[PDB]
Amino acid sequence: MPSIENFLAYDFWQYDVIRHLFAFSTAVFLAGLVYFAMTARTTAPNYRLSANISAVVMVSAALELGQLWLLWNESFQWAELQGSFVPVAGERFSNGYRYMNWLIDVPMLATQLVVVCGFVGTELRNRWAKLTIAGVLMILTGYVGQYFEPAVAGVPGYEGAEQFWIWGIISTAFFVWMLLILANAVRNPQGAPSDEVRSRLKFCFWFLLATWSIYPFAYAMPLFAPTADGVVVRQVIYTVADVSSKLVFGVILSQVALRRSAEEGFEPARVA
Ligand SMILES: CCCCCCCCCCCCCCCCCCCC
Ligand SMILES: CCCCCCCCCCCCCCCCCCCC
Repeated sequence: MPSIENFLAYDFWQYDVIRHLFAFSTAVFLAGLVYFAMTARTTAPNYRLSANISAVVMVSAALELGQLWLLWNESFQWAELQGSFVPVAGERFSNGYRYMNWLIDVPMLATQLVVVCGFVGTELRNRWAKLTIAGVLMILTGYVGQYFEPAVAGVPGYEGAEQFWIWGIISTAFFVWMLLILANAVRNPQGAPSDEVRSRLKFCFWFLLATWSIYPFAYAMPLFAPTADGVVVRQVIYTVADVSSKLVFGVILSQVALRRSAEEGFEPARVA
């Protein structure tokens, strides 16, 4: 299961930029941990779970991008005569590795939105269950599709390009199911939210839809049969997706949770 990244040589700048993307992302998610810990204390008990879920996603994402940093360093070797980083035999890098921790990220990011919508008990657990089923199936089917991206990129000797489309389209169907669950949640918030909260919950849904939509775009980059430069672009695309979907979304959602907390008379949330 080699990703397109494995079949290319990288000049120092290309290799070093991608290395810094993984490292910077890891650092930013760890820093996010501090923000969510602090915000949790100023959030009403009934919405505090959302800040706690953001912390879980920060740790998941730090290990995700940390593994990519390690695999990137291990999978390529400096060739002095070429003045490039070249693929090491037996050591394979794949974006595919990031799919494992999506099994945490995807259901949790979706569920925390449902929490701030004000769903509790069975109503929350029914939605969490459906988002987890849809999310796991989305990721597992997507994983099968990306397995064949070399054939899609026209890497000599590689077949099964049709699998990329078959499983890609299956995954997209599961994505749409998650979006419809979440659309229903933000349209039907619990309690008596202000018009401002109603509007901000809808903003959070569309922000999730926008940032999540970057992942199928990154999945599709092998269609563009990229050079080392195209791979730099792809890993920048993933970095924008990761930081925006996990940390920026988390911060925006935490601020809606603070507003709901304040509206419901939680003093520490009003003071903040
Ligand atoms: C106002 C509240 C007090 C401030 C709390 C800020 C503390 C920082 C956040 C706590 C997280 C620490 C847990 C460490 C585990 C990190 C996992 C490492 C993954 C590589
Ligand atoms: C190449 C490095 C990329 C770093 C990640 C870039 C992060 C992009 C942030 C996009 C979203 C910005 C905030 C959106 C506006 C939210 C304001 C509150 C609601 C109006």
